[PDB]
Amino acid sequence: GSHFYFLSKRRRNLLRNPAGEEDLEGWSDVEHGGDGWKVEELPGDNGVEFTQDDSVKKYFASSFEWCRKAQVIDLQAEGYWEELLDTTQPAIVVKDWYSGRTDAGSLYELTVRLLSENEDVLAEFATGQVAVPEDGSWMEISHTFIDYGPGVRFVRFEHGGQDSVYWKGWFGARVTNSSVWVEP
Ligand SMILES: CC(=O)N[C@@H]1[C@@H](O)[C@H](O[C@@H]2O[C@H](CO)[C@@H](O)[C@H](O)[C@H]2NC(C)=O)[C@@H](CO)O[C@@H]1O
Repeated sequence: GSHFYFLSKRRRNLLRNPAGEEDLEGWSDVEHGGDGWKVEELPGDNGVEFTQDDSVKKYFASSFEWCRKAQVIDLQAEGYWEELLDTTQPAIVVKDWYSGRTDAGSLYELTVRLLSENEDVLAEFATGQVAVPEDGSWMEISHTFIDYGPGVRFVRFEHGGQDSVYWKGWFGARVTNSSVWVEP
């Protein structure tokens, strides 16, 4: 069938700037609720250690009203041709890491869609409003989209956070180490 090969050589995070090294570049539809997003260094203020990819240095901190950002991944531009997406329908894997501070609560949300050439929603993974753990530990969201049918051409990845105390500043969910990949 193989194939496996074409997908193994293309296999890479397809999100640009998953951690904040490039500030907010690569992110579109940025919604700066309250004092907006801010990139901060890894251990944050009343934040726990990220023990997991030592190579991740930073995270995006949300504020006192929803902060949302998104990325649309053009699968053809990343090397996946039409027939391969319509026919094989390879696994599209989507992860995010989020956390909260210890002196204040926060909420987190993620939605990811598989879209067609013309923005038709073929598939969707949604968490709804999530309570971020109060103790400050890091949480992994993971989803694998398979058997999604033909037509998938983009992945739209979107996440957000805000605080739960309505505080001037950056007390909302923190997000980092985001990824989407096509897996063999
Ligand atoms: C959005 C805004 O203007 N929020 C205010 C809060 O920030 C205030 O609460 C206070 O916020 C800070 C962090 O921003 C703390 O360091 C501080 O302890 C805190 N104070 C209190 C009494 O809770 C707020 C309170 O008066 O007023 C706005 O809600």
